[PDB]
Amino acid sequence: MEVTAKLRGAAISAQKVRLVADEVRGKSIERALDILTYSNKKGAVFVKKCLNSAIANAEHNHGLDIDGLKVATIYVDEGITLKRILPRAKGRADRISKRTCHITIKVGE
RNA sequence: UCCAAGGCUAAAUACUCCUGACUGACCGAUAGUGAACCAGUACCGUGAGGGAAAGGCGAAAAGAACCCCUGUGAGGGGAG
Repeated sequence: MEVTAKLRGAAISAQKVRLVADEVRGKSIERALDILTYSNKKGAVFVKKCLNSAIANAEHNHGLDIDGLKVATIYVDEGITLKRILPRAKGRADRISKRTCHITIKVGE
């Protein structure tokens, strides 16, 4: 069976998190945790948090053997964007989008 | 045909800030008032003035006790 965890609302771009998600998609739980704990990217702490929560759900709610799990699916979607104003020169203003991301991870044997 | 250089005179006529009742081949949230919502507000302007956006869980809050991951965070998964 497939055990899910969701991390709706990470304060980071989905583009910046998809690079991290592409390197753990399909890996075993142990290898994925190694990649995430030694990544230099900020998206990896979010992905590691969501993955650890999914593994905890699989151990606790579903009673699965953690040693045989793997990151069966993972995808990052775009969340709600905060809109801000950045002043520029000559009295002009640009809109700034502070993007967020939703991280969905599904572990499975 | 009528008697200025004295004064008056209701009704039938005009209108709606409003009160009551009732109606609509009027609108239904970019519409209908600018304004269904804490709106002439926020915001802009020295000022006169200009002037927004923004409604809906469910029949009933019964609005998720408790457990788990997490930083007693967010967010989620079970349970209900």
